[PDB]
Amino acid sequence: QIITTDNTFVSGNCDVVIGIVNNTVYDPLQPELD
Amino acid sequence: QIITTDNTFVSGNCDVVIGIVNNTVYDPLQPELD
Ligand SMILES: *[C@@H]1O[C@H](CO)[C@@H](O)[C@H](O)[C@H]1NC(C)=O
Ligand SMILES: *[C@@H]1O[C@H](CO)[C@@H](O)[C@H](O)[C@H]1NC(C)=O
Repeated sequence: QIITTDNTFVSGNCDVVIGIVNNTVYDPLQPELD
Repeated sequence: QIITTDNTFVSGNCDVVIGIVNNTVYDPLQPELD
């Protein structure tokens, strides 16, 4: 699946996780631009 | 319940999916953006 807010949830800042990596997390609302 | 994008997930087109029937699916964002 494409990585977005739909299939992921946030928890804390990034320095507390060992082995964390970076990648885009698209928000479907942005293209809508309602 | 009324079929909406929140309670339904999607995977693939409805050609090879056996028995699929076409029905309206309403996105809650569109009425709010009207
Ligand atoms: C993710 O990006 C932040 C900010 O650009 C950076 O500080 C961090 O090192 C990056 N993490 C990885 C795993 O590349
Ligand atoms: C449902 O059953 C009928 C009667 O056995 C059959 O003609 C039809 O093809 C079946 N539909 C599916 C999608 O299997």
